[PDB]
Amino acid sequence: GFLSGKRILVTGVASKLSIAYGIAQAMHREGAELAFTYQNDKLKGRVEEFAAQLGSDIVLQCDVAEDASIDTMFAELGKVWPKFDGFVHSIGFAPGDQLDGDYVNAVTREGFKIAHDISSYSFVAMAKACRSMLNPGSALLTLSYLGAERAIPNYNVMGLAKASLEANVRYMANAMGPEGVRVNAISAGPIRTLFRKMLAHCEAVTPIRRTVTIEDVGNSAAFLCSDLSAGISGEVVHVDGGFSIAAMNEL
Amino acid sequence: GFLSGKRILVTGVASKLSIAYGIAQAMHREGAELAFTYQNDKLKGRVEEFAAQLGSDIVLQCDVAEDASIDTMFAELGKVWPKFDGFVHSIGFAPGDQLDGDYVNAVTREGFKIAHDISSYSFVAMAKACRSMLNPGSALLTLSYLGAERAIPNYNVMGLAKASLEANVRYMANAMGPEGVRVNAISAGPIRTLFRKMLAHCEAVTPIRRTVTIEDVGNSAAFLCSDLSAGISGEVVHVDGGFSIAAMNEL
Amino acid sequence: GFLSGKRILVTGVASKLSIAYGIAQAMHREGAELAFTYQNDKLKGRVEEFAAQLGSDIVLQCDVAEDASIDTMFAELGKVWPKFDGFVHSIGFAPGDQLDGDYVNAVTREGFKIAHDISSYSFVAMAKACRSMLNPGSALLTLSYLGAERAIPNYNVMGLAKASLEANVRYMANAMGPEGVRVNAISAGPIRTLFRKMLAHCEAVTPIRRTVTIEDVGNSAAFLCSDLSAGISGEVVHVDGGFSIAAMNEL
Amino acid sequence: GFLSGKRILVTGVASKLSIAYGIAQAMHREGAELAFTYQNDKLKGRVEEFAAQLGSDIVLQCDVAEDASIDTMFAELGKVWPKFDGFVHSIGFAPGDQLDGDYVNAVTREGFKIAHDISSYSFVAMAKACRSMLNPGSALLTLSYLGAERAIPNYNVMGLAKASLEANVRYMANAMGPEGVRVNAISAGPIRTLFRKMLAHCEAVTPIRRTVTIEDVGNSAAFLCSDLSAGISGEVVHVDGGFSIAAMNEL
Ligand SMILES: NC(=O)c1ccc[n+]([C@@H]2O[C@H](COP(=O)([O-])OP(=O)(O)OC[C@H]3O[C@@H](n4cnc5c(N)ncnc54)[C@H](O)[C@@H]3O)[C@@H](O)[C@H]2O)c1
Ligand SMILES: NC(=O)c1ccc[n+]([C@@H]2O[C@H](COP(=O)([O-])OP(=O)(O)OC[C@H]3O[C@@H](n4cnc5c(N)ncnc54)[C@H](O)[C@@H]3O)[C@@H](O)[C@H]2O)c1
Ligand SMILES: NC(=O)c1ccc[n+]([C@@H]2O[C@H](COP(=O)([O-])OP(=O)(O)OC[C@H]3O[C@@H](n4cnc5c(N)ncnc54)[C@H](O)[C@@H]3O)[C@@H](O)[C@H]2O)c1
Ligand SMILES: NC(=O)c1ccc[n+]([C@@H]2O[C@H](COP(=O)([O-])OP(=O)(O)OC[C@H]3O[C@@H](n4cnc5c(N)ncnc54)[C@H](O)[C@@H]3O)[C@@H](O)[C@H]2O)c1
Ligand SMILES: CN(Cc1cc2ccccc2n1C)C(=O)/C=C/c1ccc(N)nc1
Ligand SMILES: CN(Cc1cc2ccccc2n1C)C(=O)/C=C/c1ccc(N)nc1
Ligand SMILES: CN(Cc1cc2ccccc2n1C)C(=O)/C=C/c1ccc(N)nc1
Ligand SMILES: CN(Cc1cc2ccccc2n1C)C(=O)/C=C/c1ccc(N)nc1
Repeated sequence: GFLSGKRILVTGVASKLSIAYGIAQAMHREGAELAFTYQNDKLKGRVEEFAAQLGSDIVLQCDVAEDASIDTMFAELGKVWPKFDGFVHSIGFAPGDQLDGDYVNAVTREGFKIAHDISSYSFVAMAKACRSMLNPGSALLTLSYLGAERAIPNYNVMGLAKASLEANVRYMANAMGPEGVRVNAISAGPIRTLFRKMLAHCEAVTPIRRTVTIEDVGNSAAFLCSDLSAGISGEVVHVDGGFSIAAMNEL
Repeated sequence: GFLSGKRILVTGVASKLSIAYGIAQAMHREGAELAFTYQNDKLKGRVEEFAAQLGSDIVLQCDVAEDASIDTMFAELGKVWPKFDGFVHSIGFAPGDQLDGDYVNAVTREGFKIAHDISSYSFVAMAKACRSMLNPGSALLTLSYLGAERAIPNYNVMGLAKASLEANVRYMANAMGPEGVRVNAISAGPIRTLFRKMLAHCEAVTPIRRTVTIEDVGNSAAFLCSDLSAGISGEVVHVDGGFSIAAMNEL
Repeated sequence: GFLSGKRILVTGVASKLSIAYGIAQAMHREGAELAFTYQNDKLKGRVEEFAAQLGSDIVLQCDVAEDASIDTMFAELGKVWPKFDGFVHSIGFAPGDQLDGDYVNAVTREGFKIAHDISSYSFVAMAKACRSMLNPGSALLTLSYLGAERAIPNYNVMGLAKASLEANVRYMANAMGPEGVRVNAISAGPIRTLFRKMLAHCEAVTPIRRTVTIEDVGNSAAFLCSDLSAGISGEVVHVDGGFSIAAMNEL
Repeated sequence: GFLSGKRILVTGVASKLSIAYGIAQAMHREGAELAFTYQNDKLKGRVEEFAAQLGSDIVLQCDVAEDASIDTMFAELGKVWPKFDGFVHSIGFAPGDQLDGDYVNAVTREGFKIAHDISSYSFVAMAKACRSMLNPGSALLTLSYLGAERAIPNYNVMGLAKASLEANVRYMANAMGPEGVRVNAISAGPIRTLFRKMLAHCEAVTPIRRTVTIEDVGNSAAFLCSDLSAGISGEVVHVDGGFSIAAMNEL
C-alpha cells in the first residue's frame, strides 16, 4: 500500500463506527503499522481488540487533558517505536450542556475552556510531546467540521473550538514544516457515530447526494498521511461530498 | 453624525495610541453617547481623563477574566443606561512568553488557555451579561487580526484565539440576529500601539501603500456600529489596506 | 454628509427598485455630486428623471459592451468633471437561456462569453478609460453575489462571472492602490428587482431574519465610497444579513 | 494501483515538464488506462511518444477553443472508449501581452475573452461534450493557481480566469454530482514548466521549504481522480506545500 513502511499512532478509536476506526482500517489496508491509544480503562480491552485485527499490540492509554499522561504515553510508545511517522488526532469534546439551544445562552467560560483544551490544544499538545520522535516526511492529521467556518445550530462552542483547531493546523504546519513534517485536517461531513433528521437534509442537498462514510474519510486520511500528499500541508481538506460549496439546493 | 441617538460601550482604551481610542473619537464625532471600562487601578486614571474629553463620565471597572466583574460592571451601567445599543470589544491578551519564536515550542496549555479565554470567550461572556439590555438595532464589534486566517510568525497562539474569536462572531451573530442584534469584527492591519521592520514591509506591499491608522479603523468601527451597516452581520471586514488580498508583492 | 465634496459616477439605474438607485439616493443624502449613465434609448428617459430628482443633470449614454462607448462617455463626463472620485459599477448580464436548469446543460460558449464580458470585464474596462481622471482618494465599487463563492441553482454562469469579477476587484485594487484608488465590492443578498419562494427561505434562515434592502446596500455603498472606508480595499463586503455565514438553519 | 480499471483522458501534455505529464505518469503507475489529446500537429508525434511509454496508443487531437473539435475528439475516443471515468483538464492560456506589468494597463477585452474561454470555459465545454460517456464514479480534475484567490503581480487577467475556473468547479460538481460524477481542482504552487527569482522566494517562505514537483501534483491528481477521494467534490485542493496558508515568513 502507499503507507508501506510508515508507523502511525491513531487516537480516538472508541467503536467500529468511530472515524478513527475507519481511518485505521484504511491505513492498515495500505500497509502501515499502527499503534492506538485509549482514554480510559473502560475501553482498554475493547481497544486492544480492534488493534489485534489490524496487526497491532501497541495499545497505550492517554488522557490528552493531562500533559503528564501524554508524556507517559509517548515514553511507552518510544520503547517500541523510538521513531515513527506521525499520528492521527481524532479527539473532540464539550460538556453536553454546551451543545443544545441558543449558543449565547448555552456557552459558559468553563464550557469554552474544556471544549478548546480538549478539541484543539491537545492536537499541538501531542505534537509537542513527540516532536523529537518524528522522522523526516512524517505527517500529522486532525479532524474538523464545517461548524468552524459557519454558524451551525446547536454546534455552538464546538464551532469555536474547531476554528481554533483549524488555525492550529496552519501554525503547526508552519512551525514543523521546515523539519520535514506536514500538518493537515479533514473537515468531514456529518456521520453517524457514538441528528438523523439532519443526515436527511445533508443527503438531499449534498452534490454526491449521500453522506460520507468513515470509509470515504479513512481513505482521505490515509492519503493525507502518506507520501502521496507530500505537497500538501496546512490544508483543511473538505470530505463532505461538496456539501459546503453549494447553497440553496434545498429550495 | 450617523451615530446620534446611540449609546455604545467602549472597552480597551489604554492610551491615545489605543485602537479603542481611535474608535471612541470617531464614534463621538458622529454623535454617539459613550461609556468606558478600564481593567485595573493602573488604567482608571487615564480612562477617566479620556472619557471626560469625549463628554462622558461613565467609567466602569471590568476584568473580563471574571464573570462577577462583568455582571457588576453591567449592573452599574444599568443605573445610567437601562438599555443601550452595543459595545466595542477591543480586548486581547496572551502571556508574553507565548508570542515569540517557534509556535509549537512557545505554546503551552496555560498560555493557550489564557489567550482564548481573554481574547475570545470574553466577547460572548460580555454579550451574555447584557443581552437583555440591548435595544433592537444594537451592534456588537470586536477586533481581530490576519493571524487568524493565516499562520504568522511569533503571533503564535493569538492566531488560534483570534480564529476562535472570528467564529464566535458568527455564532453570536446567528444567535442574536432574531432579537435585532448584529455582530461583526474588524480584522485590522498592523498598527504600532501598546515590529518596525514588519511595518516597513507591510507599507511596501499593501495596495494603498501604507498601514492603516486608528482613524481608518475608527471610521470603519463607527460604521459597523451604526444603522448604516444594518445589512452586515457575522462578517469580518478587512481594514488593512488590502494587504491580505495580495501575494508575492515584495518580488 | 460624509460624501460632501465627492463627484461619483453611478451606472445601472433602471428603476426605483434598482440597486444603483438605492445607492444613488444614499450617496446623495450624504452630499455627493452624482453623474448617471444609461444603456440605451429605452432607459434614457427614466434615468434623466431620476437624476433630476437627485440634483444632477449629467446623464450620459454608455454600453459597456463597447470600448468606444466607454471612451466617449468618459470624454463627455470630462467636460463637466475633469476629474472625479470614483464610480459605482452595478452592471450584470447573462443571456436569459443561461440562468435556468442544470448548469452544465444551460451554459454555452457564447452565453459564457457575454456573461463574463458584461459582468466582469466591463468593470476594469471602465477603470481603464477614466484612470487619469481619478483623484487620489477615489474609490471604485461593484456589486457581486454569493453565487460567486458557492454553487447556487439556476444562477449558473453568472456565478462564474461574479467570481471573475470579485478577482478583478483584487487585481484592480492592487494595481491602482499606489495612485490612491481603492476598489471594493458588495456581495449583496437577494432583493426583488428588475424568486418569491427563495426570499421566503432567505428571510427565515438569515441571522437578522429579513432580506436586505437597497437602502441597506445603499448605505454600505456610500460608506465604501467615502473616506470613512479609507482602510478597506480589494475587499468583498457581505451585505446579506449574515446569510452566508450560517449553515443548516432551516432544520 | 488505486486507479486499476479506470479510464482517464489527459489533456495539456506538452513536454516531460508538463504537469499533465507528471499526472499521467502517476496515474499510469497506479494502473489506470490513459488516453491523451494534443492541441496541434506540431505535437502529434511528440505526444504519441509520451503516450506509448504509458501503454497508450489513444492520442487524439483537440482544440478546446472549438466546439466542433471537442465533439470530434470525443467521437473518436468513443470508438475505443464508449465509456470512461473522467478526464484531466490541464489547459491554461492568455495572449503574452496580458501577462506583464500593471494589470489595468495590460488587460484588454480581447485578452480577457481568450483567457477566460481557454482557461475556464473549455473545462465545462469538455464535460458538456462527454457527459453521457461517463460511468458512475467518474471524476473530473482541473488545475488552478493561487492567482485566483489573491492579486499576484503580472499574473493579471489569468487570475480572473482561474477564479472563474474555480467557480466552474463548484457549479460543475453541483450539477453532475447527482449522476455519480465528482469535480475538483488542484491549486498547485509554482513550478518550472514550458520566474526563477520567484521560485527562490517561494522555497524560503513555503512551510515544507521547497516548491512542489509535478510528482507531488501527479500524486494528488491520481488520488483526486480515484475512488479513494470519493467523499471529495467541488474542492480546490492546495498542493503548494502550504505556501498560501502562511504570511510574512519573509520578514
Ligand atoms: N461524527 C461526525 O459527524 C464528525 C464529523 C466531522 C468531524 N468529526 C470529528 O472527528 C473526531 C472523531 O469523532 P467521532 O465522530 O469518531 O466520535 P467518537 O466518539 O467515536 O470518537 C472520539 C474520541 O474522543 C475521545 N476523547 C474524548 N475526550 C478525550 C480525552 N480527554 N482524552 C483522550 N481521548 C478523548 C474518545 O476516546 C473517543 O474515541 C472528533 O474530533 C470530531 O469532532 C466528527
Ligand atoms: N495594534 C495592532 O496592530 C492590532 C491589529 C489588529 C487587531 N488588534 C486588536 O485590537 C485590540 C486592541 O489592541 P491595541 O493595539 O489597541 O492594544 P492596547 O494594549 O492599547 O489595548 C488592549 C486592551 O487590552 C485590555 N485587557 C487585557 N486583558 C484585559 C482583561 N482581563 N480585562 C479587561 N481588559 C483587558 C487592556 O485594558 C488594554 O487597554 C486587541 O484585541 C488586538 O488584538 C490590534
Ligand atoms: N437584485 C439582486 O438580488 C442582486 C443581489 C446581489 C447582486 N446584484 C448585482 O447588482 C447589480 C444591479 O442589479 P439590479 O438587481 O439592480 O438589476 P437591474 O436590472 O435593475 O440593473 C442592472 C443594470 O444592468 C445594466 N446593463 C446591462 N447590460 C448593460 C450594458 N451592456 N451596458 C450598460 N448597462 C448595462 C442595465 O442598464 C440595468 O439598469 C448587478 O450587477 C447584479 O448582479 C443584484
Ligand atoms: N506551471 C505552473 O507554475 C503552474 C502552477 C499551477 C497551475 N498550473 C496550471 O496547470 C495547467 C498546465 O500547465 P503547465 O504548467 O503544465 O504548462 P504546459 O505549457 O506544459 O501545458 C499546458 C497546455 O496548454 C495546452 N493548450 C493551450 N491552448 C490550448 C488550446 N487552445 N486547446 C488545447 N490545448 C491547449 C497545450 O497543449 C499545453 O500542453 C494550466 O492550466 C496552468 O494554468 C501551472
Ligand atoms: C461534527 N461533530 C458531530 C456533531 C455534533 C453536533 C451538535 C449539534 C449540531 C451538529 C453536530 N454535529 C455534526 C462533532 O464534532 C462532535 C462534537 C461533540 C459531540 C458531543 C460531545 N460530548 N463533545 C463534542
Ligand atoms: C495584532 N496584534 C499585534 C501583533 C502582535 C504580533 C506578533 C507577531 C507578528 C505580528 C504581530 N502583530 C501585528 C495583537 O493582537 C497583540 C497581541 C498581544 C501582544 C502582547 C500580549 N502580552 N498579549 C496579546
Ligand atoms: C443576484 N442576481 C439575482 C439572482 C438571479 C438568480 C438565479 C438563481 C438563483 C438566485 C438568483 N439571484 C439572487 C443577479 O445577479 C442577476 C443576474 C441576471 C438576471 C437576468 C439576466 N438576463 N442577466 C443577469
Ligand atoms: C500558474 N501559472 C504559471 C505562472 C504564470 C505567471 C505569470 C506572472 C506571475 C506568476 C505566474 N505563474 C506562477 C499559470 O497558470 C500559467 C499561465 C499562462 C502562462 C503563459 C500563457 N501564454 N498563458 C497562461
